[PDB]
Amino acid sequence: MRIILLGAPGAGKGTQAQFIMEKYGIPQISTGDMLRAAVKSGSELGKQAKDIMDAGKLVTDELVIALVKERIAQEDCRNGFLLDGFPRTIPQADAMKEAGINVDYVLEFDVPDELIVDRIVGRRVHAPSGRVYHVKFNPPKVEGKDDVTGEELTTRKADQEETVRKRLVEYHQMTAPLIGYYSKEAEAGNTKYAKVDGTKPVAEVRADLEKILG
Amino acid sequence: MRIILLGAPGAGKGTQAQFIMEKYGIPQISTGDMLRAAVKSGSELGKQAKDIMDAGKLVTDELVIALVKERIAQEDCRNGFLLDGFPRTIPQADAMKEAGINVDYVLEFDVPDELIVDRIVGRRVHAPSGRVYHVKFNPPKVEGKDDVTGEELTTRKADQEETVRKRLVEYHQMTAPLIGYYSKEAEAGNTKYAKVDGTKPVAEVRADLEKILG
Ligand SMILES: Nc1ncnc2c1ncn2[C@@H]1O[C@H](COP(=O)(O)OP(=O)(O)OP(=O)(O)OP(=O)(O)OP(=O)(O)OC[C@H]2O[C@@H](n3cnc4c(N)ncnc43)[C@H](O)[C@@H]2O)[C@@H](O)[C@H]1O
Ligand SMILES: Nc1ncnc2c1ncn2[C@@H]1O[C@H](COP(=O)(O)OP(=O)(O)OP(=O)(O)OP(=O)(O)OP(=O)(O)OC[C@H]2O[C@@H](n3cnc4c(N)ncnc43)[C@H](O)[C@@H]2O)[C@@H](O)[C@H]1O
Repeated sequence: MRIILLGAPGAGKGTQAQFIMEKYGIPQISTGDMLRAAVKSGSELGKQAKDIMDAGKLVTDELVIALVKERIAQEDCRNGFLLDGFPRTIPQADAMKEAGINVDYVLEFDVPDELIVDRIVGRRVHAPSGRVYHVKFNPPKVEGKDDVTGEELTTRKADQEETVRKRLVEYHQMTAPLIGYYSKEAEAGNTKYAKVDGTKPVAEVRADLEKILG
Repeated sequence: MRIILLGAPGAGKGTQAQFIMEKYGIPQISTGDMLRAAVKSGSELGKQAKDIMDAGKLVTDELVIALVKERIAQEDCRNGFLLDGFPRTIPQADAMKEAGINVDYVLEFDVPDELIVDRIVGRRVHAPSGRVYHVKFNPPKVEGKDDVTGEELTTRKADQEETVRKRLVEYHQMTAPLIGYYSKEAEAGNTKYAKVDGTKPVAEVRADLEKILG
C-alpha cells in the first residue's frame, strides 16, 4: 500500500499517519520529521536546512527528492509506505512520476488558513520522538508531558504565528496545485483520490479515513 | 539544574566544572573526557578522534552530538547535568534546541587571547583521575607528580604552542559565536547568562560561580 497525504501546513495530516501506519504495517516518510532529525543529528543537510526551515520556506527540491528517494529504497519500504509532507511542489511530484512511482491513494485534508493559525498556538511536541499533541483537541494524558517517556513537551520556535503565515503563503503558491495534479492522475487511473474535512475532531477524521480505505 | 560552560581555550572551565559537580550533585559531561575515554578503550571512535584532537582541531558535530545524546539519556542526568566543552559550534547548539534540550544557566569564562598560549603550554594532567595542574599558576605539591597517587604527570600532545594558536583561531570562527547565541537565548527568557572573569585566582572564580548558581 502506497499513500500520499496532501494538505496545508497545520491541517492535522501527521496526527492521522500513525493510524494508517498500523493498519497496513507501512512506514511513515515525513520530510518535516526527516529534516528536523537531520538538525538534531548535526548532519550536513541539517546544517544546510536549519536557516531555510526557520524562515518558513521550502527546502530545495533536489535535496528533498534525494532524501526521499534514498528513504524509499530501504528494506522497510519494499512492501509499501505513507508519504506525509511529500511531495510539496510540482517538480517533486513530477520527479516521482518520471521515476515510475505511482501510489494507491491520495488523501486531501481540507482546513482553512485562519483555523490553522488559531490551532497551531496549542501545538506541543515531544521534540525527540516527533510525537505531536494539541492542548485542547488532542491533549497529552498528563499536561505538559509526553505519554510514552514522561518528558516535558516543547513549543517549536517555528510555530510563531508569523512563521505559520509564511508556511501557508508558500503552501498556496507551490503546494495547493497538487490537488489538481493528483485529481488528474486519478482520472488517468493512476491512483484513487479522496478529500476529508480536517476541521472535524481527530476521531471523526480517523473514521472518515477508515471508510475511504476500508 | 542544567548548565553550559563556554570559554576560550585554557580559560579554566574544566577546573571549575569539578567544584560545580561536587557542590550541586550533578554529573560533569565533558566531550573531551568522553573522546579521550574512546582512545583509552581502542574503540573505532577513539581511532578516528585521536589525531584530530592531537592537532587541536574540532571532531565532527555528528559524532560529538551522538556521544552527548547517549550520555545524557543515563539515569544519573535525571536531575540535571553540566555541559563542559559542549556545545562548541552553532550546529551543536541548534541540535540541542531542535531536540528540546533547555538549560538553566550559560556561564562564559572571559580570558584575553594573550593569556591562552601560556595557560595551555603549562598544562599537566593525571589521566587516570582527570586531575589537571599548571606548572606555574596551579602547580602540583611535588614537581611532575600527581598529589594523590604520586604517578608521573603527562603533557597532552595538543598542549604545545603550535597547536594552541591554531585552536584560538578555530575558536574565533566556530566557538566564539556561541556567546552571542546564548546571550540572545537569555534575552528571550530561555536561560540565565553570566560572564565570569577567568583571569582571577581559581578560588576567586569558584566564589564568583557559587554566587551565580546559589
Ligand atoms: N517536501 C518538502 N519540500 C521542501 N521542504 C520541506 C518539505 N517537507 C518539509 N520541508 C521543510 O520542513 C519545514 C517543516 O515542515 P512542516 O511543513 O512544518 O512539516 P510538519 O511539521 O511535519 O507538518 P505540519 O506542520 O503540516 O503537521 P500536520 O498539521 O500535518 O500535523 P500535526 O500533527 O502537526 O497537526 C497540527 C496540530 O493540529 C492538531 N490537530 C490534529 N488533528 C486535529 C483535528 N482533527 N482537530 C484539531 N486539531 C487537530 C495537532 O494535535 C497539532 O497540534 C517546512 O517549512 C520546510 O522548510
Ligand atoms: N564539543 C566538541 N566538539 C568538537 N570537538 C570537541 C568537543 N569537545 C571536545 N572536543 C575535542 O576534544 C579536544 C579536547 O577537549 P578538552 O579536553 O576540553 O581540552 P581543551 O579544549 O584543550 O581544554 P579547554 O580549552 O576547554 O580548557 P579549559 O577551559 O577546560 O581549561 P583547564 O581547566 O584545563 O585549565 C587550563 C590550564 O590553566 C590552569 N588554570 C585553570 N584555572 C586557572 C585560573 N583561574 N588561574 C590560573 N590558572 C588556571 C589549569 O591548571 C590548566 O593548566 C578538543 O580540542 C577537540 O578536539
